[PDB]
Formats: sequence, structure tokens, C-alpha cells
Amino acid sequence: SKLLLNGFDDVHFLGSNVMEEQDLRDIGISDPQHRRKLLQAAR
Repeated sequence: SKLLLNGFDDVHFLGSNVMEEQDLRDIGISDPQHRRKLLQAAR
């Protein structure tokens, strides 16, 4: 039997996870203050 679904399942979940992990860290890399800290560093 193919039994491909049994394997893809673990993947179907990883997706939402990879987003939840990047969505929680993005808030810190997209913060407003970042502009003030990037301006003095880029200047």
C-alpha cells in the first residue's frame, strides 16, 4: 500500500508550526523601535 498519508500527516502539522514559530519571532523583528535602532546603526 502507498501509506503516504501516514507520512504526510506529520508534515501537514509542521506547516502550522513553522508559521507559529516565525509569527512569534517576527513580532520582534518587525517591531517599531527596530526602525529607531536601525537608523542609528545604518547612519
